[PDB]
Amino acid sequence: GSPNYDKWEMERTDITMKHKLGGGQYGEVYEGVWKKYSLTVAVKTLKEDTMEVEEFLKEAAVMKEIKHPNLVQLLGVCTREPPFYIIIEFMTYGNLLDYLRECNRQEVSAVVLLYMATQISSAMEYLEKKNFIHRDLAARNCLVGENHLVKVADFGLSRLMTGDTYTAHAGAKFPIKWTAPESLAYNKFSIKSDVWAFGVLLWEIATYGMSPYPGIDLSQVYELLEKDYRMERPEGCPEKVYELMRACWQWNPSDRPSFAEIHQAFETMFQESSISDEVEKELG
Ligand SMILES: Cc1ccc(C(=O)Nc2ccc(CN3CCN(CCO)CC3)c(C(F)(F)F)c2)cc1C#Cc1cnc(C(N)=O)n1C
Repeated sequence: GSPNYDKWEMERTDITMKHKLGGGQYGEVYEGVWKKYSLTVAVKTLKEDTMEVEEFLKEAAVMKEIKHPNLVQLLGVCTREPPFYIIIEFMTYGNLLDYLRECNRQEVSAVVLLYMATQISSAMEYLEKKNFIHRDLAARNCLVGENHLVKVADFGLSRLMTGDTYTAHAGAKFPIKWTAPESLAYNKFSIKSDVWAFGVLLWEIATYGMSPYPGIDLSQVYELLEKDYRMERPEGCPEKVYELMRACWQWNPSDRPSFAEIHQAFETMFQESSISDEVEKELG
């Protein structure tokens, strides 16, 4: 309506900033409130101060293109002057890994685990359709809201998480146990390497958040996969889910299913499971 208008830019002072979320392990992300709309939000900030600026602007540019119920949805940014903000709606229960690790398993039952897998595969089919590559798909990068809503996110954690999730590899930091063989060896990433990660993410969901490849040194992971060793089916994981899991972990990326195929398979399984569940609960 005026020369300097940008439909994504918000006024920083519209937001009340509160506490840092995730103890620093998720970088500079704060809880906030968009006062005018009575909406609790999460806010990522750069905070002045030279040097990370390009990747912050790239993240904002990417998020302006992503609109899907199971992917985080940009509400606004402040990128005219520092501190920069990227703002999305707050998701009540935080990241999926800690959610699985702290949940009430009578509440988060097999049918809910399938619902969450289904939602994640929906988000990935959307990204695949748009030709985007996630590059770090894992439970720690998924978010949980009310009624077991899941949204895929990305917190650029390689630089931020401490401990052994990420370790030095090809000069950067890789989550070795989520990383496709072609990505570890040849540094090639694609939607098929995301598919491989999705398989590991399915194993996280099935085990309620166990760390992958239990008791195996990160240094032996590539050699094992090369011999065709794969993680075993976790207790209680249905056979059909383990089969999809195994397809995601085919050595040759072109041999992995597409997210369109995966999502179709989950929707089927979830609908099957939902029926069987309404029936069994309808006893009493
Ligand atoms: C404030 C905030 C800002 C940004 C994001 C965010 O997820 N950014 C993002 C950036 C890029 C991409 C896609 N690319 C990945 C890299 N790729 C590299 C290139 O291969 C390109 C494709 C995606 C994706 F994956 F979802 F689409 C998300 C999350 C939050 C949050 C939050 C929040 C909500 N509730 C809570 C809570 N309770 O504590 N918190 C913490």
